[PDB]
Amino acid sequence: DTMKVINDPIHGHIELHPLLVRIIDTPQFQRLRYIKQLGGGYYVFPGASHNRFEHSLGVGYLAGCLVHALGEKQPELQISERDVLCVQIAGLCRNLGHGPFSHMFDGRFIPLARPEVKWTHEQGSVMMFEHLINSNGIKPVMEQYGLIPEEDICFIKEQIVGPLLWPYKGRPENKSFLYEIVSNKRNGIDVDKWDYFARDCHHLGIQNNFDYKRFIKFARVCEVDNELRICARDKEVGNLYDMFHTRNSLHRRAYQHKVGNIIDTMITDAFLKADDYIEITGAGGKKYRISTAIDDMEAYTKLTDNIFLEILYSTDPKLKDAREILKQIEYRNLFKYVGETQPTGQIKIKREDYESLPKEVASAKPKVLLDVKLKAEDFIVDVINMDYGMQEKNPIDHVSFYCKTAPNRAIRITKNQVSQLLPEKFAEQLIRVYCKKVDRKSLYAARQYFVQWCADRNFTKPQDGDVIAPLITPQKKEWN
Amino acid sequence: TMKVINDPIHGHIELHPLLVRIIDTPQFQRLRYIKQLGGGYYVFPGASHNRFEHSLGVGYLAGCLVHALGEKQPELQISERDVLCVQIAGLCRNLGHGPFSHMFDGRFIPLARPEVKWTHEQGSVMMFEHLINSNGIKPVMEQYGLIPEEDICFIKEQIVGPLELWPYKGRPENKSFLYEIVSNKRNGIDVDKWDYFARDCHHLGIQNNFDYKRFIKFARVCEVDNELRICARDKEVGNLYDMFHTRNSLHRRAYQHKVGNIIDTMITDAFLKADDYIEITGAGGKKYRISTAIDDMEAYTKLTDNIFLEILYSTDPKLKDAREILKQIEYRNLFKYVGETQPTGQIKIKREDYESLPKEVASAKPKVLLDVKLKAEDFIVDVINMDYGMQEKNPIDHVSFYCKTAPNRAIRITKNQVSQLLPEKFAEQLIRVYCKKVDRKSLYAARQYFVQWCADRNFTKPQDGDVIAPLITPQKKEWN
Amino acid sequence: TMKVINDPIHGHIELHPLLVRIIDTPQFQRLRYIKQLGGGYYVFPGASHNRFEHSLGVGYLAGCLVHALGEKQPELQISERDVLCVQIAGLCRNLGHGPFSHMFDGRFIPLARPEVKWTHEQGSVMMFEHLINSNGIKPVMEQYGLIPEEDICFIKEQIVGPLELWPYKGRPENKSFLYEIVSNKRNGIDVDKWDYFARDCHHLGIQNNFDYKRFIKFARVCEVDNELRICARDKEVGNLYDMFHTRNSLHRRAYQHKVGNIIDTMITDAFLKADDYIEITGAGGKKYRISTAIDDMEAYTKLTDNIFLEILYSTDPKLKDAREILKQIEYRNLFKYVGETQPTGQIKIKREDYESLPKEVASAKPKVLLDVKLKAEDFIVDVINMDYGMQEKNPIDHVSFYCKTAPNRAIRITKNQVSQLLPEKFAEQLIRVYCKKVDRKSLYAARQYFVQWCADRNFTKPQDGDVIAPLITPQKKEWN
Amino acid sequence: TMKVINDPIHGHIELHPLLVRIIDTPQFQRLRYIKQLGGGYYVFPGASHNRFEHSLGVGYLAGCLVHALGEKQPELQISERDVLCVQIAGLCRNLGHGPFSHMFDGRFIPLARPEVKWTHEQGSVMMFEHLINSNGIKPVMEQYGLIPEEDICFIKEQIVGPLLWPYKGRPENKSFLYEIVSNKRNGIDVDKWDYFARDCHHLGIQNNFDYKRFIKFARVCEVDNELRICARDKEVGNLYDMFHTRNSLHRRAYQHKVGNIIDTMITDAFLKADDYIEITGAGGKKYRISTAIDDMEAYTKLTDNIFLEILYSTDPKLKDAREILKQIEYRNLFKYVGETQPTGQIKIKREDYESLPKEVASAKPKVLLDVKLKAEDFIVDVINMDYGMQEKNPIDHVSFYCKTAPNRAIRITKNQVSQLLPEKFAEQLIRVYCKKVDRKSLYAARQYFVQWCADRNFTKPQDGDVIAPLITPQKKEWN
Ligand SMILES: Nc1ncnc2c1ncn2[C@H]1C[C@H](O)[C@@H](COP(=O)(O)OP(=O)(O)OP(=O)(O)O)O1
Ligand SMILES: Nc1ncnc2c1ncn2[C@H]1C[C@H](O)[C@@H](COP(=O)(O)OP(=O)(O)OP(=O)(O)O)O1
Ligand SMILES: Nc1ncnc2c1ncn2[C@H]1C[C@H](O)[C@@H](COP(=O)(O)OP(=O)(O)OP(=O)(O)O)O1
Ligand SMILES: Nc1ncnc2c1ncn2[C@H]1C[C@H](O)[C@@H](COP(=O)(O)OP(=O)(O)OP(=O)(O)O)O1
Ligand SMILES: [Mg+2]
Ligand SMILES: [Mg+2]
Ligand SMILES: [Mg+2]
Ligand SMILES: [Mg+2]
Ligand SMILES: [Mg+2]
Ligand SMILES: [Mg+2]
Ligand SMILES: [Mg+2]
Ligand SMILES: [Mg+2]
Repeated sequence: DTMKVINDPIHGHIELHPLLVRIIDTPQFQRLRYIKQLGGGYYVFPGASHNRFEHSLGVGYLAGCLVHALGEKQPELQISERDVLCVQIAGLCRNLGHGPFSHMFDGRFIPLARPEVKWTHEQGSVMMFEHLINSNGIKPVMEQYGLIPEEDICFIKEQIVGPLLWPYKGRPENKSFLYEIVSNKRNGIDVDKWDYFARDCHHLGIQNNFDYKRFIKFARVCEVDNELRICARDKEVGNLYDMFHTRNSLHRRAYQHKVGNIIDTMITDAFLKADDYIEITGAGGKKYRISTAIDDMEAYTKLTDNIFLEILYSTDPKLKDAREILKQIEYRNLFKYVGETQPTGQIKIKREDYESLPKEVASAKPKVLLDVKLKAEDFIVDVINMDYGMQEKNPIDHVSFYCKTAPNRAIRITKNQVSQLLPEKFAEQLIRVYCKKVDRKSLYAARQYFVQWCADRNFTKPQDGDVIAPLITPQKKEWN
Repeated sequence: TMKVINDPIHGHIELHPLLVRIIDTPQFQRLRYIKQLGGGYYVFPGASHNRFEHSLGVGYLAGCLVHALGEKQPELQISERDVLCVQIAGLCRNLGHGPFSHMFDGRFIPLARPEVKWTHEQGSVMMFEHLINSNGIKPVMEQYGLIPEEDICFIKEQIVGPLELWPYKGRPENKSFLYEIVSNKRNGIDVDKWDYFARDCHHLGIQNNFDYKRFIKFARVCEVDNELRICARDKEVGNLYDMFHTRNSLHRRAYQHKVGNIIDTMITDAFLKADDYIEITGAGGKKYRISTAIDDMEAYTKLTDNIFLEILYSTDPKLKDAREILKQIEYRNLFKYVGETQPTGQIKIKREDYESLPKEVASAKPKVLLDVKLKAEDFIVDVINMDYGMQEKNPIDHVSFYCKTAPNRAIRITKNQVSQLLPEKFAEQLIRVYCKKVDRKSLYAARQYFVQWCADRNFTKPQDGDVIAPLITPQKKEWN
Repeated sequence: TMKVINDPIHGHIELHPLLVRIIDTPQFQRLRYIKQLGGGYYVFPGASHNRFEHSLGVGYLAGCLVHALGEKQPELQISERDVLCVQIAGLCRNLGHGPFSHMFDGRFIPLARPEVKWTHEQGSVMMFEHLINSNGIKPVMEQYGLIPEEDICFIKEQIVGPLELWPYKGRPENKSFLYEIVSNKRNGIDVDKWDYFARDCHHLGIQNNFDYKRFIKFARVCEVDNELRICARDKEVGNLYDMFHTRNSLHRRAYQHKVGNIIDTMITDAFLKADDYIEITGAGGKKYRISTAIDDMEAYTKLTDNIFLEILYSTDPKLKDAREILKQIEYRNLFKYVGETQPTGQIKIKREDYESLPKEVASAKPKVLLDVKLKAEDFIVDVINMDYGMQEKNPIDHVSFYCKTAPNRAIRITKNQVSQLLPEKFAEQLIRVYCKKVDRKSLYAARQYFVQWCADRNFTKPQDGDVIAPLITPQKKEWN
Repeated sequence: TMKVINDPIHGHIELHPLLVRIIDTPQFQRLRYIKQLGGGYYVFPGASHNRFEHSLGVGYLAGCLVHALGEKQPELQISERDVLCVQIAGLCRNLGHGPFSHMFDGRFIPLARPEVKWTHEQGSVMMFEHLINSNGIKPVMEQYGLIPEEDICFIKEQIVGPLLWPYKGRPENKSFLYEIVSNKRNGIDVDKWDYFARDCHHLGIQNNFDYKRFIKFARVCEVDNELRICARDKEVGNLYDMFHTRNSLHRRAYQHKVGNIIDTMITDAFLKADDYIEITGAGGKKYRISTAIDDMEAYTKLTDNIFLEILYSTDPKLKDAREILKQIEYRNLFKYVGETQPTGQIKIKREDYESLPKEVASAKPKVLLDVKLKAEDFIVDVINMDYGMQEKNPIDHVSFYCKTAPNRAIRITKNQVSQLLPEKFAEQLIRVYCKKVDRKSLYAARQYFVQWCADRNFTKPQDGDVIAPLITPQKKEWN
């Protein structure tokens, strides 16, 4: 019981308080070693071997950096050792709830497998955190270091999932600023983003444009509407627009890579086919399924990327169909990308419409001679919502700033006070279409249906529309 | 045969012996004493880099791209001759730069020689001709299979464009693509940008988002309007918008830094006050001034950053006024920043309005108690044009693309086929105002004149407007 | 045809379609599930990288070196065929690694199957043959002008050396230089090292000063003894001694980290306790154990790090003992490090005496009051051989060099032609001792036994000797 | 209060307003015009960096180390006052460097003013006193709680050493503070750490040494009744590695054969100019390049600018100096012949340097020579390579602690670490150059040189057998 040191390639030598080490050295936390950060992105970017474990250490470290820096600069905030430790634990623990292949699991699998339940990694982290604390005798160790478990566990959980009028019980409103560090529900400017920017870039072979250390140096707490909040320096506003630009760039190049996504979808399909057969032991020896392991934390503890290899290496003929899809991934016999488009005008596609979309593509009537005829089931249509983290809103409208001539006066800055070269909108949708039949003739046909469907619905012209469907794109005067 | 040089940006670069002969002349070696970023070194202490090393990198990258095109498409008939002419142009396109780079071609020469129409481009061509004739390079070109008459023309055209329908004499339309490498007048996507992105970032301590090696891998030559041009791969379009975003971002953080610009302005003032008295010896022992050194290339060869120190260290009382300004830079008693604004609507401020602007700030009538009155000589107004390299135009409208299914077929891609989160405009103006009088009470007045002038002219609200002038900002209804 | 891959170490790497076909097989894709550094990930959290991405890098760098030699020396007659077989050997020399890489050939197989001698080199050859036969690669080789019979032999010889005076049948002596690229049996200077230096360091958070791109630039083929060999430039000799210094440094800081090794040892113990019960299905349905999967390549294909989690997640009481050891790794209840020593003088410690060493440490008779007496099986004693890759020999004595005045003339350089600051010896042994009993009193005893044992055997004084055993170290005159 | 500066090596550094006042002076700003690596820029084009930014980094890292020690061990009672004095020493210990850094006090001043002993450290002290007196810094020091009598003394002692317990600035219970900026006990200081990282960044060679790890592990313990900085025991390998890397950087970059010859050519030009250039000092007096060190107002104006004052001049009195500088621009350099070392314990002394070109021209190689060379055509450069403490092992002068008892200092010896370490910590390199550059002269030069190595029992040059096949068979060891 003194400070352990860990060497991390992103942050250097990180110091961990022994309470943190006790939390880290549990089956619940160490599980994160076996969950890839970027899921199926490893199958496109071979550097992306990193797991949630190391990401969590970095978020914990950075949470500590920010809280320590605010305390040194402004002792009048009364930040205690207790606060520091509570913010670091929340930083460490806000990835506990991720499942096999990270966003594959909460984004694709659980929505199809358990459409009735409303599941997020955030709730999962909270439940997994409760399990971690109770199973490993952490409450007495918290007490030992001057934490008060009733108040402080509440504080930690609220930092992860939000409130369970001043809505929080873990801290009063004079400590309001502390809720902005780990998971910032006001504007999304938090230390979780900063670690993944730096870490994902290191591994992906794409370079990070955002300087989080500069941001920490310029950060200050100021009063805004009778709450103490974190404020940025006025002239740093362009770097914040840039922060969100970079997040969107990373989603475009890497996290929504067309093949990475289809790999995630194939794994999802294999897990759906395996769900009847794979049994995971939870508490009291109760058996759970890949889809039901989220209902018992002892079972969820054992639910990791290992599932993929259990399926791949099985010999049970009940798992043949799941196994074959995973085998298609090994041979690179993947579902084929047909193309990408977007909606035009006001037109937004609704979450209830998603399931009907493969039918709409197979129903198009392209005027081209076709060998094969494809049906609904041969098409995947993937609808991706790209934004600045606040649906249609500009997150910088929800940031408070200060000027050097009056460092304790909060101000607001509007988009027109910064630049005319910024985005005029902050959300859009991407529609990717894939074909499950992979031969040259199926692929040719799939492209004709696709381009015709874009034309019927007045979506944007695919970039290669004139090459893949030269017979189709001249019908459309809106495209020349 | 080949020399090897170690560059921290590019690694071990190979140089042909003809390039070595060009490099080892006084005309090229001059570039060692010209800082890339001028007054930026006085704000970013890592920015010690000079034009010399940037030039080596531009030459190297020019060679990389031309070699890559030839290896992949032998049918283009790219010869060793072509390769060497492209590298020579890349090496020598910075020969024309003057003391503190953009300070000289951007502030000093406009103010000292408004009647001449001078660019660093024209200077590079003149300095290249002088380099060749002064050092016996034509026989060395012949040695390695160049034809000086054709090839010198080709090199100059790559630097400055046509010297005068196919407008170029150095190479025919079937080598059109060679003119897009070093200095791309079609859309500004060239190897010169790529080197300064990477090099400036290494030195500034800001990180580069753009990957030029990826670009080179995906580049191809295709037919467009009876010309063989360089085409990018369709789905690389996003990286191209990102390239220009990064150029703009670097101008905002570093190259147009408010203090870096004012330091450039103070140095320009000192150079104007010294221009009568400093002598630079050129051809046949005739003497030139800082402002006339551009008329003789032997004199220009000796016109470097050293001028700054020749003035600072002088004891001549005729240079007292010039020397005092440089002394104020060393003590950091600089002209003081008042604020930044932008125009609204269709209003674009022209080059011939610039002189009248300090006049208009002085003539504002702010209704407050002012303990002083300042006049127009006390104000600097700096007008900065920020764009994507093509005035109001979208340079990606001037890029040709190819699709994977037909790599020989060129296509175009529109802004709406890419994303709705892109800029709606591609040009804007920033206005910065500084005060030459620095005392407590002058600055308070200066702020009031400024904010009132912004309100008078319907310019945007300064970001700190409400703090620097609490009494001036309610009188303007267009600000809420 | 040409596929592009983005690797954080090398950038954008181009793969020929034959290489893609080899890569897209279960035998190659298996390498995604084998950590490069094994248990080093449990100490250095950035070391999540797997053998797969290392393999791509070795293949890429093999191509770099063979291409650079062809461009510079056309007279060598290096064919497209040769380039491909060198790249293939580079890609496939990691196929034979097993779970946790060096844990498996270095600790597990020796203890489980002591009679047979197995290496990852032999494994790669066997797994490569299996890859080719299982996936129809011989016809695809013919398609791109390889001659399967000759070229498969060439590839295998590059990986394991001669198969059975010029000993190679895959290529004649006029192409001997091709055997020094992937796996250099003469001196160990090869591209495999170059990739792992750069890659391991990226992930570990330790920086390496070896420049392989410089080495490749200076490399030439010359005649030595009726054989064409690769020669280095004379003045690059210092960088080669530095290369081996860096390898030794990496073994000291990371690859032989005292805790990383003990975690490797605990995993080995868990695998031995599980070996009777875990079953892997091989050819025609025959069943193998972890220890015997090396006898059938269909079984070996499915032998990866996943074995760790099958054991950890099991509920069978037959696996209780194996599972409990892995559980102790999760809770960080590791066998505890006691200290490090080395032999004095001539004293080598033999392959046979390893088993006796735990017995010896429990036999020492420290004159100290001890609350407990430890037995032999409570001690682990680890002997590490640290060298420059050729046991007692100086590998630079086996490097050929060339000089600037006569680039065709190979020469030798001796240690005294370089520096007096170099190592006088090139091999040494480290001895680490660990205690399986971890409470305060057993540990305190373990330190007395160990320090007394070091004194007994005239080994070096542990660095902490005077602190951990103050009553013991005055009995030895030589320690002062 | 605090200014922020962005440095590509250390990131965003915070500077106290007293440090800003010291920085914003002609004496400090002068460092912008002095290249860190002098003539190394003429070989490594990324090495454009100046002494200015290095100084900022040293000041920053001095602050890092002193702060880390204060946080971890409050009982040491390190004050805001101490921190500020350590940072000032760090910022100011490069003030005394002259044009082209080590060219000036390593080659020019020894040849131009052999009668005197001048070091960069002495210059730093003098330039610091000048900076303080000329810019009203004493009242500003007092404003921030410093006491100039003690504190100016403390700062100077940190830079040059002391001017029984030999220091007046601070007592023995703050002994450890003298180990931060310029460590005279073993050379493990923050000045090294900044130049490792910064030089590597610019040179395009990668840094092997982790200073942040060292700082996290460092502790203050009692050693012989002083409180000293101690390293953690098992990090001793990283310390041997630190000095190995310093040696590596000297071999690849700082003693590069062409960089040194360019330094030597610039020195020759500065000698040929020394009678004719005026530098105006205090009172109006005129000083020379060689005498500017005697007046700090004059030295303030002595920078790399001198190189271009010479190159651009038209005075016929500067013709000889100017022509040498011109030959550097055209790359018509003195040419490298070869490298050798002494043997046994031949140790070549500074008193014998002048004799060496004469010895090479006197060698009588048994070979037919179309041309003959004499002393004036040869340059002989002798480089002392060591671990910073001539013959000694600096790690024998480092104190360590163990994890089991962190307050207990101990010693560690070379055999407690590794058998693979250097078994000698100093050596000499001898490089020979020829001033005449045509094909026949170079052929001659190589015969003289190889014969000279043979005559003196120096090591066989690496290329000996190619450049001189007729000379190497005579010698008995070399075959
Ligand atoms: N020489 C080194 N350079 C860089 N990182 C290192 C080095 N040695 C170890 N590390 C890494 C591995 C870990 O992530 C981290 C801490 O390791 P280390 O100090 O070896 O701790 P430890 O817990 O094994 O030792 P102890 O408990 O004896 O202090 O630093
Ligand atoms: N060991 C090294 N590692 C990295 N860079 C180096 C090293 N040695 C020198 N350099 C740099 C300095 C130059 O930019 C470039 C060429 O240096 P070098 O190869 O020493 O050429 P040189 O011209 O002095 O030798 P020569 O003419 O004998 O071939 O590499
Ligand atoms: N914008 C980008 N910047 C950097 N790396 C990228 C980017 N996009 C993709 N990558 C990486 C992922 C892969 O490892 C490699 C090749 O990806 P990419 O060009 O997307 O191939 P792809 O196979 O999906 O396209 P296609 O088959 O359509 O040519 O580059
Ligand atoms: N956006 C940025 N990213 C990285 N570095 C920056 C950026 N902007 C400025 N820098 C550099 C330049 C300087 O080294 C340092 C401080 O610059 P900056 O904060 O602009 O200071 P300033 O002194 O001009 O502002 P002020 O006095 O208004 O606080 O950071
Ligand atoms: Mg430990
Ligand atoms: Mg978030
Ligand atoms: Mg050379
Ligand atoms: Mg341009
Ligand atoms: Mg593809
Ligand atoms: Mg090997
Ligand atoms: Mg400022
Ligand atoms: Mg020193």
